[PDB]
Amino acid sequence: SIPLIGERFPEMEVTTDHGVIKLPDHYVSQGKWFVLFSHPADFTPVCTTEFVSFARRYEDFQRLGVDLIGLSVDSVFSHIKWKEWIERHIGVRIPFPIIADPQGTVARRLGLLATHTVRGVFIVDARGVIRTMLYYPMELGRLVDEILRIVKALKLGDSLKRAVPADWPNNEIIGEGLIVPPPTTEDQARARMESGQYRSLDWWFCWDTPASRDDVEEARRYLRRAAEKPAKLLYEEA
Amino acid sequence: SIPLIGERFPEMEVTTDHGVIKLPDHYVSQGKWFVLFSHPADFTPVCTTEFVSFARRYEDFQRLGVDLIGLSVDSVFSHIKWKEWIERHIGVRIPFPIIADPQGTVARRLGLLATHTVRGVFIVDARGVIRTMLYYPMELGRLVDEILRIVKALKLGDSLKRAVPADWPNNEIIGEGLIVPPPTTEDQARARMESGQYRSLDWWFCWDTPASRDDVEEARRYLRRAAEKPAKLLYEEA
Amino acid sequence: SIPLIGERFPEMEVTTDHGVIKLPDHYVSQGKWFVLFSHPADFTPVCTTEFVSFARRYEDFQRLGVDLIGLSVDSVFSHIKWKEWIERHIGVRIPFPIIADPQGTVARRLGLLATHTVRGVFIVDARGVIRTMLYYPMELGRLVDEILRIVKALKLGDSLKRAVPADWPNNEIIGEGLIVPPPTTEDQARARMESGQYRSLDWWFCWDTPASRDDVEEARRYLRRAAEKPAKLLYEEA
Amino acid sequence: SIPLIGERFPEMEVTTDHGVIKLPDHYVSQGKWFVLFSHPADFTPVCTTEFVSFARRYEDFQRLGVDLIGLSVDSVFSHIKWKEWIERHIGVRIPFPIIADPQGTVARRLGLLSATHTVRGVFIVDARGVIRTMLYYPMELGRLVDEILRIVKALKLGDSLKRAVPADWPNNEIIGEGLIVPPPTTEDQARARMESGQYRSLDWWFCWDTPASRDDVEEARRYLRRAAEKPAKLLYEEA
Amino acid sequence: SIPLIGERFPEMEVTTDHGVIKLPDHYVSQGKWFVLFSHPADFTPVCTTEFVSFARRYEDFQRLGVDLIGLSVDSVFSHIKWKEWIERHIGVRIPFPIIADPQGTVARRLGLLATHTVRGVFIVDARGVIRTMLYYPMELGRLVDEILRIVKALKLGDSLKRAVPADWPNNEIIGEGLIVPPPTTEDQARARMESGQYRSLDWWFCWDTPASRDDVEEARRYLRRAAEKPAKLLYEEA
Amino acid sequence: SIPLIGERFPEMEVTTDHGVIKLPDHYVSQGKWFVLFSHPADFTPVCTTEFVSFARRYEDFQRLGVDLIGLSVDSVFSHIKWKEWIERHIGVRIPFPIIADPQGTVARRLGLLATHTVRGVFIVDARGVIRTMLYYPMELGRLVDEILRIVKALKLGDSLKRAVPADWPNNEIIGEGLIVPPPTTEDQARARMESGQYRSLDWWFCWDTPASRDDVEEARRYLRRAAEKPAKLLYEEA
Amino acid sequence: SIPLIGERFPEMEVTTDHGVIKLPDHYVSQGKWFVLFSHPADFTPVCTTEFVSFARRYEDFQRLGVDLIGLSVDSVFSHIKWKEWIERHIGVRIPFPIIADPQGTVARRLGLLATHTVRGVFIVDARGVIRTMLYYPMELGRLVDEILRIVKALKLGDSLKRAVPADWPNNEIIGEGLIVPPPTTEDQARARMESGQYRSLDWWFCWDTPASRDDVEEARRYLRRAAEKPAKLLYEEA
Amino acid sequence: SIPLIGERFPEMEVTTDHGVIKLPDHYVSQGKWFVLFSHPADFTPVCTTEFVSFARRYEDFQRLGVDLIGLSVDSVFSHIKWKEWIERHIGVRIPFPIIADPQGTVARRLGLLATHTVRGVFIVDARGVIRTMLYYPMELGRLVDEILRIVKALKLGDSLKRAVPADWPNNEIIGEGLIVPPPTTEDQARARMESGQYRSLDWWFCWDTPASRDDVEEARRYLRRAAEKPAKLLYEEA
Repeated sequence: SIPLIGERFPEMEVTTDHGVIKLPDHYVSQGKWFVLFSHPADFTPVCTTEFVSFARRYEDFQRLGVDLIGLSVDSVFSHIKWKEWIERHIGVRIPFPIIADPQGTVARRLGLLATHTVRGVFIVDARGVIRTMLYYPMELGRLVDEILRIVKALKLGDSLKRAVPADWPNNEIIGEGLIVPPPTTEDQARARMESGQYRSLDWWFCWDTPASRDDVEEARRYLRRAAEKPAKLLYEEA
Repeated sequence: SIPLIGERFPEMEVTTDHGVIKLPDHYVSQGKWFVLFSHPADFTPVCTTEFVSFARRYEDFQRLGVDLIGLSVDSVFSHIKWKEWIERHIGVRIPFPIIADPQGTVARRLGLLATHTVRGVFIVDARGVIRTMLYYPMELGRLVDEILRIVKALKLGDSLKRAVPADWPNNEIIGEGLIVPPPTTEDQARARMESGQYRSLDWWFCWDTPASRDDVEEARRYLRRAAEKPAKLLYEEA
Repeated sequence: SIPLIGERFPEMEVTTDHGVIKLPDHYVSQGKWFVLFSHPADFTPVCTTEFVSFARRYEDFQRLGVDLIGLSVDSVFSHIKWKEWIERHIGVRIPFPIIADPQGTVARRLGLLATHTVRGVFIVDARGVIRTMLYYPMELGRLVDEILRIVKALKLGDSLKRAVPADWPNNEIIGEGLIVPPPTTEDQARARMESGQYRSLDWWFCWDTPASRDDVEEARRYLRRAAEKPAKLLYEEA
Repeated sequence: SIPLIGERFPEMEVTTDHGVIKLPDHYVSQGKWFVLFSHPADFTPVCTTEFVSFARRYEDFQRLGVDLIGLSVDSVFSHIKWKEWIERHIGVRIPFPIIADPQGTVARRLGLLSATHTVRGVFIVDARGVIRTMLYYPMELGRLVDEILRIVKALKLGDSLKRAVPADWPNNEIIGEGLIVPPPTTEDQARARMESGQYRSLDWWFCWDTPASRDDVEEARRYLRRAAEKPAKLLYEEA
Repeated sequence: SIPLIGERFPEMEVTTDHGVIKLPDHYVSQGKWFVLFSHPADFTPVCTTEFVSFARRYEDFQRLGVDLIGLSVDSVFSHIKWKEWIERHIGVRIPFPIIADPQGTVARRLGLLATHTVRGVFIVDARGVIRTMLYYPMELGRLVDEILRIVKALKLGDSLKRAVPADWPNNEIIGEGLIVPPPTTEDQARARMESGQYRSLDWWFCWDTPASRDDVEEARRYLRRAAEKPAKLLYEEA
Repeated sequence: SIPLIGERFPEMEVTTDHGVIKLPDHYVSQGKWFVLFSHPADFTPVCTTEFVSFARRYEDFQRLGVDLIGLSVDSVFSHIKWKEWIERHIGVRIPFPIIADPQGTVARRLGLLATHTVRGVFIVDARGVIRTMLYYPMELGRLVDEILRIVKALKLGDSLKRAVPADWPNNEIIGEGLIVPPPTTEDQARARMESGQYRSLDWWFCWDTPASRDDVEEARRYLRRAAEKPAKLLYEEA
Repeated sequence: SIPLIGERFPEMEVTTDHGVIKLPDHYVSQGKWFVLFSHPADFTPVCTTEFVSFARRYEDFQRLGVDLIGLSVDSVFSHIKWKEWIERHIGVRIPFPIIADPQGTVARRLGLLATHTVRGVFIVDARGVIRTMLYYPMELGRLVDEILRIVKALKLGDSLKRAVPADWPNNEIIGEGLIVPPPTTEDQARARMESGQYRSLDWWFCWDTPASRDDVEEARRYLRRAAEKPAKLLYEEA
Repeated sequence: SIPLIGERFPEMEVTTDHGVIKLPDHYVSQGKWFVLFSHPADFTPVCTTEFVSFARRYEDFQRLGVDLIGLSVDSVFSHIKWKEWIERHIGVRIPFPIIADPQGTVARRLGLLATHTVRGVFIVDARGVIRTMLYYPMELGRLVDEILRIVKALKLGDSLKRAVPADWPNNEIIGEGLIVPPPTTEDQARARMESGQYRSLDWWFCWDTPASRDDVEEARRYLRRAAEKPAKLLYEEA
């Protein structure tokens, strides 16, 4: 009963440790994308490593106009305590709201519901539309640099009217090139081939390179960060 | 209407360009994991770049015990023609089966169905259990290296009885450390804290470094490959 | 959809911070009464005062053959952290289990369930039968001594085969007297009056004083404790 | 299928031995609370004891602005004879109504109900007609009526002062007769509280002060003291 | 939804002030008829008169082998108090059981149910068969000697194999005569009319006078008693 | 599904040997009561004896403002032949209508219905409300003088605002006394005991003698007449 | 809702003024045809004229092995009175039974059922099969000699294996001839035509004259009787 | 579900071999009665003899104002060759329409429907009301002079306001007489008796002879034709 890609985020009122809000309206109203991310329970190690990782990438998400909101199946009092614990033992403050979903209404509405099954990432755009969902299970932490690549790429897609190849900006076939959406009629395929404006492998596989140098590099940065062993662990001085 | 993570893969007979087969059974009987990935239709570019990316990493999936299987809503005859085109135009041979799903029976059965919504990666273990799902939209290519990180961390987790923190093996808090599953009783938590046998931040956040440097370095190789600019694009050398 | 007094405690399996148990079986197969008490959420102040008051009366229940089990709509990880907080800050160990009931499954099943409606005390005897149920609002703490007085009285009425007057052992009409359950036939009602064996107000109001001086003193002890201001508040030396 | 705490008391027109009345309306209209209490049947000894016990605390109930209303599964004519019997044989006048529920309609509506033994249940309902507490003692166990007085005093104080009330109040082990500030539910609300410096505190979510007048506190403590004390002079002797 | 004449009296257990009994069984087992008579409520004046009326005629009923049983919407306790008061203030002991029907289950079952509508007399024969029902409203007391007349005429009918004319034993046409059930065939009718064993007005209207002078004087006694103003009223000698 | 005492008599059209009529309206229109009395079939002996009994008392009914109406399961043609036979052979003329109910539609609407079951007297007041029902089985003739007593008694309690005791006007407790309906409040009962206006046994048992001596003696003549052995049987007279 | 030609007569127990019988078995047992004819009510003049016409044709019906049975919506008692009347006033005894169908159960079951629609004649053969049905309205009496012609012609048909032309034995084309039932196949038609064994208008229209001269004149005799002005009206001789 | 007597003929549009007409409107519009007669199939001999007898009487029906209409389960094209064969081989033109009812749509609507069951005669009056229905089986030809007797009697009953005795105009009781519809109240019964305006056997059996001598002989003429052996058969003039 999980929403589909391309569907508006189910209309709902939710309670967070920052107050009551309506989703997706609260983000739509501010012209924001949001990433809603779900966890089975407070005071859990894997999820704690994700909150901290999202927290460290907070400016990267604001820079793209993206808000973060968590969801956990525990009361608003535990959420506050858990957050306090993180800032106190880890030294990292968690600035995003957490939905307090005891009773599991929000999870059930979202099709995530056990509780072990309450995982799940919704990437939602500024029009309220679910654009991507990832469901890593509770024993596997998210790779948060990929979420950042995803919204950065969806945003370049929307703005440049382009589809994005596997492993962009390091596609093995066309590199950092972006794909021109394919023709759907024969006159359109013909006009595109006579047009001679795009690099081509077939009438259904034209591309160009319209992303700017910074955008491409912003997107390699995310992946370099995923790829490098950190200098300095936080357990060292915590 | 998707299968939830944690559930068996739905029992089904399917027709592929390699022959007729039962899922999950055909991979279970081989003690093999499989990554099942879907596509809206043949002779589409974002999908082609994905097949090609999967095909290039194919020995990396063999090494891990993972068989690859495609799904497109188009006939066996299209699938074979689509493949030959890839071999002929890009010089990469696609070695894995694709399910011929015209009519969308398999897709509807998996909750994916439109056709634009026909996307999705099921990562399924050798007992035929769904361990992770990823839904990227048709306009965004998959990051195939993160599929590799995912199965490798998950097989790692299984054989070590450990959870895996965000961004592993480059987690900001514990690096390449792996998480001991949190105690669920008071006695069990007492005893953990008396044992002094793990590095600890609280009774619910213990860890250690039980993975071999082969394991850690193989998982970082994938993220690294993901982050590197290719030397020699396939469209040039095609 | 709550149980009625006089019915079996619903058959169910439940997770507590001491582990999985079957209710009412786990207590029944021991010859123990148990009191199950419910709470909206962890780290809430009224409920904490209740845990403490229960904890302070622990031996009193043991001596009456009564076990205490709590219920809160939060995860076992929260339970255990809330517990440690109490012992650390108030300096009382909470010796009893608390049902981890996120999703509110147990509460729904007992008709308690929004979330604040999760309050309520069940007093279940050693045959599994709900004997008494109290429903205090979350903004009002229970009178724990009244709970002791209920089981003492019930155990007495049960063993001696008598009903127990309002305010017993201090009833304004008959004091520490216990009522003979009234006759339901006219034969019986005449036999009882010609027998001249009870003090009497009418064939339907007959009583005697069958309880020992030790049982009566025990029950006044509960009520005196409820009545007196404690010398030494726990908040100071904390 | 009981009503739930926090739910409005079910609209119903009932017949009592003082006449026909609409609930919660009759009481709400006067800005009064009521305590509704329930009974399997007339001329039963356990119920007669609670009736008398309520009668004796009847002025304590009026000082708190609370009306008392009984329910029993018998006709009005029995309710009246029962009352006359109590007044005659025990020498205590029963001044509150008792709803006549022959046939069980009201009892079924409140979900109390060859049962009837199950017709018990005390609904403490406030002046906005909202159910605030319910208690289910079995037929074989009289209610501690002083504890009902305690609950209404405590609940009226919590409301007027905007406080939660601790276990065993006014004799809580941790904070005695202090009253709890409703906990904060946001991050800023929680920091702000702990910045004000203005409550005694054990954590952001456990704060309290002592705003109940000393008459409030001592009034709630007599209830308990009375409950605990041996009566000088029983009523059956006197008769 | 009342059982009809000729139908078996509904099987059921009821609680009386004489104890629990089974109907119609308890009476059938003994070869006794019964007269169930119902009332809206205890300590009501019409019913009180009717009870006293039945009690005074209790021997008459015993001599016909008819037990009596009352039904009222009030408790066993109330019933017993109502009976003591009748005995104390009217000086008449009420010797038969009254069904305690709190909740009105029994009355609901016999179609009597509000509560005013709980009126109604069932005349039940030794075979468990409802033979006559009368419905006086609560403001009108029954005429109890017509019930004696009723069972006495039915017992004579049963046993003489006869139907009983209006007003018997004082019918205007045939007096104390009794009706032969009419033939239902042309052969039966011809044969009868040739038998000349009966007095006759037509083939469908034959009778004789087979009841004893005792049986006829007994029935007349009940009507005479109905018609006579009692010398001495019970309110007087009270 | 027989109507209840207290309900407005079911609205209907029926056909009788005097023509078509609307019930209850035809009688409400004239401020008249009516007595409807049912019978299995025409040319039956017990029923004939009852038609005749009603016919000799017809003036008594007129005198009370009560009309009479039969119902029998047979056609209008048989009704009329049956009435002619009665007047010709018994020499008594039947003045009142009989409903033709072939099909048994009217009996069915009234719950009477086989056909042996088609017995039943409804006494319906002038506002169309069913006041009393009797169901004598088809082998026992009614006592028509009791039907007269009942309507005289009901009319007197209506006009005087009183209830009528058992056996009135020969009640054993209070003779021709009539009952003041019991008070329903503690207040109303206190005021009434105070007032000194009624003779009294308890607050719920109050009475006076407000019926005129004429009305008393009129009600007693019905019963006297039922008790009298007739001079002159009609079978001989014929 | 009426059964149709060729169906077994509905199985049923019915009460007649001759006693209780089972249809059709009662006639099947005797190898007898029956004619059942219905009437809306007793003491009605058209049906009286029909009963008299049947009665007069009784010996004629019996010689064909036809029993007669009536049905009227009235009681057995009315039926017997009605018949008494016919023999007394007309001088004709009615020998066949008549079903007492008060309530109209039997007629509703036959689809006849107002009551004015309770008309209709069923001709039922000795196997219990409805062979013919006639629905004359209440105001139009049957031509009973046509019923005699139908069962006669039907019986010759069955036994001679032969269809009967319109107006038999006076058909305008073939007179007293009978039709050989048509061949239903090409072969069977050629064969019938090659054999020259039948008079013939076409292969579908073959006929012979196999009926006896007594059989033909018996059928003409019923029609001669239908045509003839009676000598002696029965009301004159009445 | 066949329609019953006195119901309006079902409203419907039918195709015949004279064109598309609406029933019963086509005939109501002319103020004509119609006789509708059904046949299982074309080219069948009993039906052909019935057509021929209808066409011979066609002017007899016209003088009564009766139209004829046939029904058969075959096509217009087959009906037309059937009529042609009848004219050609029998020397008789068939003048009336035959409804082409292939599929058996009209037969089903009318309750006739196997296929052999499609048989049946509806006599329908100038108001479109069904007055008589006749159901002869496939192997038994209708007696058409009896259909004339029926309409003539029926049209006479309507005009003279009289019921028609059995066998009219040769009824054994009252001969050519017609019956006055019976009185249905006791007043009309007596009024009729005392008025002396009718010959009479009892109040319900009153008759006169209003039929004109020409009506009577017309009706006997039909019956005389039905009884006369034809000299000259139509098969021998072929």
